[PDB]
Amino acid sequence: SNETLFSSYKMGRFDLSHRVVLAPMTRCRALNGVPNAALAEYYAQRTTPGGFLISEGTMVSPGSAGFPHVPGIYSDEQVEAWKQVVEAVHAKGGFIFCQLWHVGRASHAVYQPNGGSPISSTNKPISENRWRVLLPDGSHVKYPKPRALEASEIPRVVEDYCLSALNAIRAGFDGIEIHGAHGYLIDQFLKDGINDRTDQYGGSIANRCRFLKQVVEGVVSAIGASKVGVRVSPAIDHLDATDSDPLSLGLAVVGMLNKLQGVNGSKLAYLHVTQPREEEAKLMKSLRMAYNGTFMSSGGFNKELGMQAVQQGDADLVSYGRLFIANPDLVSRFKIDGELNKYNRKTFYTQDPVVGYTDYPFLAP
Ligand SMILES: Cc1cc2nc3c(=O)[nH]c(=O)nc-3n(C[C@H](O)[C@H](O)[C@H](O)COP(=O)(O)O)c2cc1C
Repeated sequence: SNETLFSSYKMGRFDLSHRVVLAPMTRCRALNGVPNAALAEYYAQRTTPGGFLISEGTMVSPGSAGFPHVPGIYSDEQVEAWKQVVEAVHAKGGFIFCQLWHVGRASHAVYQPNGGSPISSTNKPISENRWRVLLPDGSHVKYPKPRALEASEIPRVVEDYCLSALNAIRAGFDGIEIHGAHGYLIDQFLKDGINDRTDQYGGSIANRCRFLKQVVEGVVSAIGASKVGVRVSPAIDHLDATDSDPLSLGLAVVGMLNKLQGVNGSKLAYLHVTQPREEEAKLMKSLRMAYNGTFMSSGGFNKELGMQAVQQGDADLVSYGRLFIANPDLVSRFKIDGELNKYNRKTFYTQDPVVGYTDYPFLAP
C-alpha cells in the first residue's frame, strides 16, 4: 500500500515510471484540424520518461468536432502532422495515446460538412439554458437539433474510429483512448438521459452499450486491445448526459469490456473514469473492482487524492487535467511537493500557440 503516483507501472506493453497521466484535453491550438508544432511543443513539454499522456480529443471523421481547431486524424494530412507531436513525446520517452472523439450532437452546423445537422443517437438537442457550443469566432450558441443515426448507418461511424485508430498508430501514437462520456457521441448512446431510442441501439443498458462495443471491438481488431483505452465517466451529466443509474450503467460498460478481454484475450490498455464530480468519491471503487484491468482515475484530482488513489489502492494510473494545463512539469512538481502554477480558463480554448498553452513555466531549476 506504500505505492504512490511515483511507483512504476506496467500498462500491458508500456512500462510507466509513474501514475501521473496527462488527461486528454482539447485546447484548440490545432488550427484547421491539423496538428502542428504548437501541439508538438505542448505535449513534448509535459512529457517525462515512462510518463503516460493522452491527447486532446481528436476527430475521427468530418463532422465529429464540436469545438474550434481540434485536431483530426481521419486523413493523411492530419496523420502526417501528428508524427511530429508523437516524435516529440517519444524522443522524451513518454507514451501517448490519441483519444477517439466524436461529439455527436454536441456540435454545430459550423463544424458539419455542408453546414448540416450533427448526428447523434437521438433527435433531441442538448438543452439550451444549460449549455451551448463554442464557435471558432469565440461566441457561444445553442446546440442544434441532431439527426439520429440510422441503425445501419452506425457500423460506418465505427469505420471512422477504425481508420482514425489505424491512422493514430500510423502517426506513431502508442495507441488510442475511447472517449465514451461527457455527453459526446458514444455517450449519447450510453446514457438513458440522452438515449431516447427504441431500436437496436437503446432501451436496455445492454443495447445502450452496443455502439461503444462496436467501436471498441472495431478499433481493437484494427490495432489490438492493449493499445486502447475507453474513458467512461457514466456519472458525469455533462451536456445533459445524465443516467438514472450511473453505477449500474458503468458496470455494464465494464462487463462489456471484460467480455471483450475474455474472447479477444489481451487486456485493453486501461479503463479511464472521470469522478462523478461527505460524498464525492465513493462510486469509483465499484468499477475500479468490477473491471479486470488498469483503472485510470480522472476529475478533481490533485497530488493528495492521486497518492491516496494509488497508495490506498483506490485506483491505478491517474490522469490529471487542469493541473497539467498549468504545470508542464506536473510530475516533478508533484514528486517534490513543489509550487504549482495556477491555470487560467481564459486560454483553455484560445488559439494562441503560446499564451495559455506553452507559457506555464517549469519550476525554477
Ligand atoms: C480545457 C479542457 C479540455 C478537455 N478536453 C477533453 C477532451 O478532449 N476529451 C476528454 O475526454 N476529456 C476532456 N476534458 C475532461 C477533463 O480532462 C477533466 O474534466 C479534467 O482533466 C479534470 O481536470 P482536473 O480534475 O484534473 O484538475 C477536458 C477538460 C478541460 C478543462
